[PDB]
Amino acid sequence: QSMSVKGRIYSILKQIGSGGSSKVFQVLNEKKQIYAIKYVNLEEADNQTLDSYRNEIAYLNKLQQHSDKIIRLYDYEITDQYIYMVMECGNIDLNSWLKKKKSIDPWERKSYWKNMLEAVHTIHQHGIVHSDLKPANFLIVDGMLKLIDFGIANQMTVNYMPPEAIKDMISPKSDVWSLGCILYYMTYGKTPFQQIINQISKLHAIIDPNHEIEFPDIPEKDLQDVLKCCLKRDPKQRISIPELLAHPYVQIQ
Ligand SMILES: CN(C)C(=O)c1ccc(Nc2cc3c(cn2)cc(-c2cnco2)n3C(=O)OC(C)(C)C)c(Cl)c1
Repeated sequence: QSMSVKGRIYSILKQIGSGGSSKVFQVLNEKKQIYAIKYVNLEEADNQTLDSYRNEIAYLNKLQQHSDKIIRLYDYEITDQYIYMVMECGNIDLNSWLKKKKSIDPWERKSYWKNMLEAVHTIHQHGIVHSDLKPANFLIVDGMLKLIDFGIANQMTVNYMPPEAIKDMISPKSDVWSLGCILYYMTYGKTPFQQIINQISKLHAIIDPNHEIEFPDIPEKDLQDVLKCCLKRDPKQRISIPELLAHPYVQIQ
């Protein structure tokens, strides 16, 4: 099986994953270099959906020059029938990696955490709030974490959902909470509310101040401060990304 993107021929090795409308493959160019190709069928796509797809591609393209913590998009082919996106190949998504890895190295965690802040910080600088941050969004590329999507594409788990989202029934700070849950998972092996199976009661716990989130004593006092600061229910009281970037946990070994 083979495909053509802007004149260049790509041999398919395997399908990495498949969404609703789209499919991602592990491919090879004529010089036997590896890439990931996102193929999106546009036959059933409506105007709003087409525009949201065009918008994420635009941002992914502009944000290339601003941060290397954003997945590389080398080429793309857009017609009325499909989209082909030529990207760099990552080893594994952070979610699938965390499911396999029971115990995480404190150095790896610090490194991945700084990467996530850099990627999320970049999208904020451009006025984008992902609003749906998850481990899955992040890709391990040569021991570096890279942000895969910006949330704009999505809508074509609730364990990472901020309280202000459920209470409103969203700002840079909504992403802070979600990142804080990713780090809480990377620290305690569980998300702050994983323990609640009933999805109704879970949402109640996320918005309830009487529900005190546990922060068991860990040898990294700075990491525990990061977690307490990120998981503040009041967005006004919650720490910011530029602040998190100067925190001793990020900046000191
Ligand atoms: C069990 N899983 C799936 C793995 O072990 C595994 C995960 C990721 C991989 N690499 C990869 C995935 C990629 C990209 C580059 N490289 C680019 C994207 C992408 C899609 N929209 C924007 O960007 N993308 C993506 O959506 O991937 C999934 C579907 C896994 C999130 C590989 Cl080879 C294996």
